[PDB]
Amino acid sequence: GLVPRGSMGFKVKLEKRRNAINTCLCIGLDPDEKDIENFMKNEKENNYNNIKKNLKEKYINNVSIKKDILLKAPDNIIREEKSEEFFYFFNHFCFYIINETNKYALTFKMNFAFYIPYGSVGIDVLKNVFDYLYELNIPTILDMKINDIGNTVKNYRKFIFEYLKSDSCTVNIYMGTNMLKDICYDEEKNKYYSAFVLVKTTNPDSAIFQKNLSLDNKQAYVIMAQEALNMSSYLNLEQNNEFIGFVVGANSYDEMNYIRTYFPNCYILSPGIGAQNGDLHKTLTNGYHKSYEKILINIGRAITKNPYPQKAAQMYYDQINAILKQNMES
Amino acid sequence: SMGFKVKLEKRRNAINTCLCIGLDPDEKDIENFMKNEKENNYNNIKKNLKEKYINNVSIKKDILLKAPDNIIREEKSEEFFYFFNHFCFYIINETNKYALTFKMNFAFYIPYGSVGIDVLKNVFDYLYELNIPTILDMKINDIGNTVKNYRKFIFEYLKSDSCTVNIYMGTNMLKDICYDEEKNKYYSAFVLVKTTNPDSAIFQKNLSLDNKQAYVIMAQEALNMSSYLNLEQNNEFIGFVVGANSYDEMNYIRTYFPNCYILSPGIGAQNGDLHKTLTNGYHKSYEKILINIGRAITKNPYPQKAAQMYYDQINAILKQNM
Ligand SMILES: *c1cc(=O)[nH]c(=O)n1[C@@H]1O[C@H](COP(=O)(O)O)[C@@H](O)[C@H]1F
Ligand SMILES: *c1cc(=O)[nH]c(=O)n1[C@@H]1O[C@H](COP(=O)(O)O)[C@@H](O)[C@H]1F
Repeated sequence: GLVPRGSMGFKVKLEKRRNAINTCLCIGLDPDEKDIENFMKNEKENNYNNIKKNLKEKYINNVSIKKDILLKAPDNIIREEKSEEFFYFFNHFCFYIINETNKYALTFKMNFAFYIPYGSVGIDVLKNVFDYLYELNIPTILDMKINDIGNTVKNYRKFIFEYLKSDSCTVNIYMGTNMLKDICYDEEKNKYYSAFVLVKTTNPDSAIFQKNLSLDNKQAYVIMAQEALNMSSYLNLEQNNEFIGFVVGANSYDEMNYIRTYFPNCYILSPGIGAQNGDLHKTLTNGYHKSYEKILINIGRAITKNPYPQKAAQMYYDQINAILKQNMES
Repeated sequence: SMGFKVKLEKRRNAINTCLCIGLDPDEKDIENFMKNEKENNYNNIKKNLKEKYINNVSIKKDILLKAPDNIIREEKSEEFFYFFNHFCFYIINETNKYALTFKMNFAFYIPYGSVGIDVLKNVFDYLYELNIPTILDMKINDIGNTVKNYRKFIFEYLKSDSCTVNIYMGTNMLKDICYDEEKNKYYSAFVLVKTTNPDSAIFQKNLSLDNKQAYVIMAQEALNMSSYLNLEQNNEFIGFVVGANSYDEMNYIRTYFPNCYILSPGIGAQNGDLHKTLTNGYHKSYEKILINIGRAITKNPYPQKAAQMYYDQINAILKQNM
């Protein structure tokens, strides 16, 4: 009755992990230039304490790109591999956050935008991060808010689900839901994949289209949620242990309440806690489901920019779990 | 330092078209080029190697400069890189004299990992050297802090002139895409208004605000944000993606926003009507109606001739409209 790592649908992988660690913390890994630069500076000041810990972890030997470089001594990188120094410290920063925080994470979400601005080098890092998370068996989300015509988006499907072997991604369906047939499904291989579509976002002006536009007294975010679930049903996702879920911001309390009320069993991904100042108690309460994996609370910068990310993660894990307990003991 | 508005106008004066050539090479296109080049003694690669501009690409130039016979024996790990990059150079070399702009869709450059991003960088370098105005089509959207990374990638790293953006999340994101307050830099973008996919009506037309369809609302907000940012005073603009199969919308947008910049994909592979699109979207400054053609050029076995006939037809249609 046992399924091996990598050989099950995302719904099953999330449920198993949720049973294991009893939380809905989603850790965001969005390293910026200052993060990387700082990591390098700190490691140089402390004889690379964290990099040396990274290098003892067994699965570093199972990443795809430039292991030859990643496994070098840090002082050899600095002295002998100058053109690889950035790749090295960027990738080791990522492994460091993962190693420090993974025991608290239901899922990691990596936002593509942070991995592209230096050109190809960050995509090598991103591939290694995904290979590493696959080896640890931690559920993954690639946050890329993708959108195009079907013929174009199948390239993103290949990158996200074949190359990175991601469990899921985020999608903006404003163009249409028909794009989902080329993202959540591969007709050639007959494989199904999971996604979170944008419903209500955290940016301060998100109401401008998501709540102002309507059809017959239903606001755009409700229509968009319904259309996404209609497409999920058509594609048979949940019967293949995948899903289409919703991104609903952690500062959008009324919309979280409406979505959980009107779509009782939907999967919700909620960014906005920490750096963006959303209210965790209100968000988790309004979006609560007794299957906690259906209300992922994403926290990025408030963990990754803390000097002690393991402790920051534990603190959020504990805060979330205390609110989960309040709801279980309602 | 020209500004995209100025780049477009000056190039329009030199080549007298509004053809925008799409460069979206897929795996089959690359494999076909490789196969064909092998069978025809690398005729096009050899032509590529004679062009001056190749000497100015940033990434792995020495690889790109090697003879194909040598690449396949002594740099085999670089074989895909080499043929992918050379396909792009071949298309650009064969068609550039007919292009007001080139538009590269990011999705085609990512699915193999980092390797395609090096190709994409070299492509922007090559176009920059040819001083051809550029668009990165990536339909970006996120919160402000996140999209700054796309501003850097697109406008600092690639040095693109412009990009496409999806503002459904909100318009304020444009402040962190089309503007860099630190450096006092301004950049141009086209925002999604009416798209070519067959179910595009579902949100763009069927949603409304006080009896105006969503696409009109979105277009107006994009121009509102352009005004706020003072783009046009800095020789830049926010414009509209309007499908070349969306005649009513193109008609309405050109009527209601008389001086707007439109990018129109959908001719060729997606069936759109060239005469109707150019007519409904027409402006005397015809750089304001970019007609994008991707696959109908790149998947044509005779791409110079395909580009030539779109150039010629656009020019006949432009004269009809005056
Ligand atoms: C995406 C959608 C949205 O509505 N908000 C939002 O922030 N995003 C992305 O989510 C995370 C937030 O991380 P943080 O904890 O550091 O604020 C980023 O990846 C952002 F791009
Ligand atoms: C983007 C928006 C849109 O409405 N339609 C559309 O096709 N796109 C992108 O535009 C071009 C079309 O190229 P084609 O000439 O090969 O059809 C592609 O880059 C597509 F992604």
